[PDB]
Amino acid sequence: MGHHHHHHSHMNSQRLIHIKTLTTPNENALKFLSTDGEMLQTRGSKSIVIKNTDENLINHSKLAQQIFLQCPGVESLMIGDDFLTINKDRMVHWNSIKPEIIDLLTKQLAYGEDVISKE
Repeated sequence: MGHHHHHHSHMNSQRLIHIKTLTTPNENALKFLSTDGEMLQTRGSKSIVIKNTDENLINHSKLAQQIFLQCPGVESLMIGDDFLTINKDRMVHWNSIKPEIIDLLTKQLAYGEDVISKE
């Protein structure tokens, strides 16, 4: 008996985290996957769909609050392990949505290693 296992966070000299975004066969959904240093949600969790109507889920994720605030066209999110699937209305284009969300993802991964204080 003696739980002594521990893990420490990253104190780096790299103030930017490269964020990947892959195109899907879907028309209003786009996949943003973290590939550089940090990731959104720890592996072994579920893909949580955060809706603009389901405010309790938004309140859990400061990132979600920033996405719905700065990108008003976003209908819902899906928080995967490594990725985040942004769903928007077809009137609003990714020209405005993507660069803002790349920035917000880099900020979030600089504050905390997990996107959401786990449910």
